[PDB]
Amino acid sequence: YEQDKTYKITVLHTNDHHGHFWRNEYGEYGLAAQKTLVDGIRKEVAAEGGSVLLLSGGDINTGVPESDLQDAEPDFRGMNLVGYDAMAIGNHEFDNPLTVLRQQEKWAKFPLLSANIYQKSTGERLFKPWALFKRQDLKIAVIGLTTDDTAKIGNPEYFTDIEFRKPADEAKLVIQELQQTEKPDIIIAATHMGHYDNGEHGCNAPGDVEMARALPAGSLAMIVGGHSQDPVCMAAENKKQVDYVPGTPCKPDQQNGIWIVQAHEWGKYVGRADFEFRNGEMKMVNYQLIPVNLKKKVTWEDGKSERVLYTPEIAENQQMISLLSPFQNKGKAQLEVKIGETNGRLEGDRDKVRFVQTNMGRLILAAQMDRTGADFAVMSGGGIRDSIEAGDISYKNVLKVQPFGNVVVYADMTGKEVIDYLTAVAQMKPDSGAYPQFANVSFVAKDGKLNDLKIKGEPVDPAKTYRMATLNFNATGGDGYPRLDNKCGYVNTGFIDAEVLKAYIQKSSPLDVSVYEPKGEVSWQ
Ligand code: NI
Repeated sequence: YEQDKTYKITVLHTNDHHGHFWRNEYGEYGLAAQKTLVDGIRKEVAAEGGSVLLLSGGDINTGVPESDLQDAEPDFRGMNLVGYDAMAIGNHEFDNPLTVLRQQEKWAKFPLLSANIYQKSTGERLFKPWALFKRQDLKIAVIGLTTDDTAKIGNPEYFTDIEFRKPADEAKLVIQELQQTEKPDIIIAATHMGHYDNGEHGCNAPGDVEMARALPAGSLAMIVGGHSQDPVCMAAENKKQVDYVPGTPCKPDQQNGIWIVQAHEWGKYVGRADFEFRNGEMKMVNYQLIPVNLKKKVTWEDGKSERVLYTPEIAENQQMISLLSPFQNKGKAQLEVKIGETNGRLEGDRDKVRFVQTNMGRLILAAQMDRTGADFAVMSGGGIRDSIEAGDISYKNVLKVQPFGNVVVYADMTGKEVIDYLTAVAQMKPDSGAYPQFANVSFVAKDGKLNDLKIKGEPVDPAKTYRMATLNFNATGGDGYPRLDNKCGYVNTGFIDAEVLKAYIQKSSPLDVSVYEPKGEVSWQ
């Protein structure tokens, strides 16, 4: 570069897009409004003498039926039209086989990066570790890293020949290789690892904060993150704002001289970090998280309910809407295709599910345990929102039963944590949404205490390990359920309730409802 010259560099970022190429049902986000916003930024940045780099923290895949059924094709193409420069590979990039991910890499006109994922049989990288960019006459390297929780938490049959090495250790190596060979002026990491306040990752793999603290000071200008699905806007040193409000000031984290940023999920925001580079040094001069037509739900004095924009409305780019519409249309048609059949009614009438054990509870929970490899499972009966009629089943029928996009989760727990949890959960009452549906659970409750507690037909052993499935809602205290998210053994899978029930029905069909029919395994009084 030229000594004593100030370069202007604007870094844009998103992450955890999870199939949200289309806006949602209240008119928020979507890539069309993203495109309008980012196109306008590029012109402004250029008018002021600067350059743009646009990066993703990954997890493009998995979260919306119309995207998932088309292997995220609309998403990746849309990202081309927005103009992404690079992306980190996310754990949900491994939800589908490598055949599909390699096809995504060819759909994408930008690299999908990860330095830390190796083939076990050869010791070679499966992906490109970094990409180099020219902006002005600066050389900018972007390294990609992926959480090493991927393979403890994803389909084991996919990871026979795939190893996830510690990312922080990989970053130290790549930074040293880069600094000894290509010699970039600036290095940024796009990662998929997560932001934990003060590096308190608990039982998750270490994330961005721990990494930045482990690296040499200032060796990265910044980390563009993901996976935890947070707006990184600090309330105070080492503490994110809880309930960040769109359109407000957002101070990103800085740890050991390294900025750490994240833009939540689902294209809700485009993050914008403006930097000035002079004589080797990067200075952050402005940061903002820019809402993409995010709205707040309000009920005013008169019971008129609306969603109100936090910031001025961004118009949908028409060229992105032409690109995306045929996928949206094909996805909506794919929802009506038969995915299974049942030989009797699956019962999800509001009363039945809030009062007694139904065959819909058993079907949903089998689906959740099949997905997480769990031993047993519970949810709120008021999570079940409809029945499926005896006969053919479409994804659309399943979306009626599970329409609100909750996330399936699991927890590993001692037989004794099992006993303490099911105990307080069996205190929940009928005529109420909190009423527990259970699977692979048998007991007789009397006096708020459990007698003949059986997971899958065997008594519980207090020093045994058991895997429970449930929903994110129940796991974070919802329905006054005992919190599981601050426990060791907890894992948020990112898989959506309707997708999990649909997949389970597709592979189990045709269904024989008698295997799902409750035979009095749980009872009270
Ligand atoms: Ni993730």
